[PDB]
Amino acid sequence: DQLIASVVPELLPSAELYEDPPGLEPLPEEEPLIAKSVAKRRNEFITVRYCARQALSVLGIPEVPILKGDKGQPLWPDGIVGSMTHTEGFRGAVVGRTGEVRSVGIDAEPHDVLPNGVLKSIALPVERDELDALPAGTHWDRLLFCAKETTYKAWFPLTARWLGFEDAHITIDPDGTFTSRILVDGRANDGTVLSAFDGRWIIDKGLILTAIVVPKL
Ligand SMILES: CN(C)CCNCc1[nH]c(=S)nc(O)c1Cc1ccc(Cl)cc1
Ligand SMILES: [Mn+2]
Ligand SMILES: [Mn+2]
Repeated sequence: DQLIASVVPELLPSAELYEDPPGLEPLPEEEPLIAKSVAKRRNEFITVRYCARQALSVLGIPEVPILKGDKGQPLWPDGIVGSMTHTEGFRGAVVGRTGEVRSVGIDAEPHDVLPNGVLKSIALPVERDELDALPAGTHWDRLLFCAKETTYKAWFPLTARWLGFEDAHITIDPDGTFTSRILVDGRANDGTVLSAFDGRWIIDKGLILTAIVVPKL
């Protein structure tokens, strides 16, 4: 039933909530990150971290703040990788151990057409042709944008570098999989080279969820 659980391996616990339940709070160390934020932002931040802490508890990790790094990236405990996402109708998190996976990224979007002008900004010309050839009945433009955001989220923890929308070519398969081919230097922080990712996608509850797990070497 859960969207994230449907697109990541069993080894990576996940948790998701479709509403902001009443009474949640950030941990004291997290409060400065949203002290001057509007209610919508405070709620997505608090609810997604409740989900992340639930998934971390399944790995045996007790309650811990999840702060943000210089490029907005969540800062996980030592030996943990993870990803978080929030959109209207969805808050979710997924975590894993570094001995079991290299990286994970997820992104949730509403299953709707992209806003005017966004596809032109994010898609390579060949991607635009590819999407037009896919079967009718799915918002392929929104799925491409979702998959590209998941691509940067899986990439950043391994490279500490920017990955623009024009820096990767995503190919969507109607069967619930996609591939991301990196078009820039793929040197990773540990000296390895990243060239391509394998992704999974699902559409349910009016939402698109994309996920990439970069597997153990
Ligand atoms: C602000 N929220 C909505 C998140 C969206 N932005 C994040 C973002 N988007 C794209 S397209 N590519 C990326 O690599 C990054 C992360 C990043 C930022 C800056 C640097 Cl320098 C390095 C990595
Ligand atoms: Mn969000
Ligand atoms: Mn998104």
